[PDB]
Amino acid sequence: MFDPAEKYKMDHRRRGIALIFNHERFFWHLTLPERRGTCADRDNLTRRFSDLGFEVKCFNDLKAEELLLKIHEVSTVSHADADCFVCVFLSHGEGNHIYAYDAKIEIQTLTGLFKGDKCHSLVGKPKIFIIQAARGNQTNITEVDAASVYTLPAGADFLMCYSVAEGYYSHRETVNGSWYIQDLCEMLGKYGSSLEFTELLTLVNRKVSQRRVDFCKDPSAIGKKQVPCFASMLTKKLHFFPKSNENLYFQ
Amino acid sequence: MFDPAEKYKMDHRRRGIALIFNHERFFWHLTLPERRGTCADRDNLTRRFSDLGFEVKCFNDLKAEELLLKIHEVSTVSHADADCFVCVFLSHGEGNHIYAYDAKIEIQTLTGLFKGDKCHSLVGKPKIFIIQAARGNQTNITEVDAASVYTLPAGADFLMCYSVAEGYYSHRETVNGSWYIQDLCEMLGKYGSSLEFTELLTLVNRKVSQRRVDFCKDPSAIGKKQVPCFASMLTKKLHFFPKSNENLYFQ
Ligand SMILES: Oc1cc(F)ccc1CNc1ncccc1-c1ncccn1
Ligand SMILES: [Cl-]
Repeated sequence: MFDPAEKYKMDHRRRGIALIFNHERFFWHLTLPERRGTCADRDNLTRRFSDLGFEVKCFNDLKAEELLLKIHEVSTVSHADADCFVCVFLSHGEGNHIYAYDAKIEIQTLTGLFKGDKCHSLVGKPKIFIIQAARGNQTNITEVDAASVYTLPAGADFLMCYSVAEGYYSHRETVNGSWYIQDLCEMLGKYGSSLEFTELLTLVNRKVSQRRVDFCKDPSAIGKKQVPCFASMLTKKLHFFPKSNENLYFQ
Repeated sequence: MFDPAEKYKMDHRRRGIALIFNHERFFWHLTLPERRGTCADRDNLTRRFSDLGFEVKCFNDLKAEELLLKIHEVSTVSHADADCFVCVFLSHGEGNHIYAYDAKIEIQTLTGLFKGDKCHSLVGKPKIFIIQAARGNQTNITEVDAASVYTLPAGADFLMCYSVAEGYYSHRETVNGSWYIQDLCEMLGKYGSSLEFTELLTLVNRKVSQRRVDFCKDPSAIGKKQVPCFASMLTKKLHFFPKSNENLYFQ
């Protein structure tokens, strides 16, 4: 009875929650530069995930304590009537660490809260982490950062999506926002509601990798290409088809 | 002329090379156990990749010099008349290392040889690595290894495929071979010639993650689940549709 075109069950009452931790400025003593244009990324994401049925919850420049509280809160609430869970980090990072305002947090400890045992209402549901994070360098300019965050996998039914891979560079425009996020959001607009999600992330790889870096205004920025990637532990096709809401309570 | 359904051009004269480095025994002083059943994996892969058009080239228990010579030989030959490239490692590993007979080799230097820069004939063509490699723990017995090899990316148009992710366990049967290779090879047999390759890898993720580990002949092997993963830096849909070989030279 085995089906090679098996899809994730996406006919629950509500889509689910999409967390966005949005980090613009950092504690003085971390010496990490401003991320001017992250707020465009946050707004763009907030719109595209809204249009796909997500309850979007944005958080700006949380300290480590505040951030762990808010995520663990979400991890221990019930997602029984939800299709999936999405968690976005827009910040700096190093290795297996994302930066809150004041200190680094081990990514595995954030993903671990949503692993089958610890969050039962999400077992066998897709759990999607999108990570725009690289290393701080130390009107619309393009600022460029060296890939620093490891392209980590997680557990069954996770999809880890990374702006940039080892040996490549993450770009952010100070008004329009991150290359990766612009292209993710553009692909969500056009094909979010129809395409399989990894089919879509593959378009984002193309879009981003095709952005030319030969005739940059800054000479140093030349030849600093950006290739994103995703690490999939998904077990089925993932679609975000419009939800049948006609005469239904979805709040 | 952006196309959401764009597929890698797979209409070259030949499919390409599939390298299989198969490692059963190791130099005494490494203190690594034999990998009984890796020869089933090597024969199963040889058959499935043959049946998809690949010129399959197997190498057994090469030392680091021999292995580097053979992979450098293949990387500087012309693949201009080829759709793609497949390289498989069946060995032990640690971090970003795979084990040859006598020493560990950095995986970045192997994947580095086929990067657009260094292997022009393969630029914009899929380069596919498959890695059955865990920590050597030390009739048909099921031996279980701890995940050890990093699920790292490898640059534009690379697909890195891993038997097991951080904090899960890799299984090998001494006669039937590795769970991951069995399930991969089953899905290649049935759907290799029709399905997009990442859809296929998603079926392998389901098949392996569903294998029960609750009533094992070893008590200590109980609860040691296996979740594979793949890191995709591909920019298009990858298909291995049968090639039209009627009155055509494909050698
Ligand atoms: O992916 C994994 C698989 C495992 F079995 C165990 C641990 C990890 C996570 N580590 C990494 N993953 C991807 C790229 C680099 C690293 C990396 N690089 C250096 C140090 C630590 N991690
Ligand atoms: Cl064929």
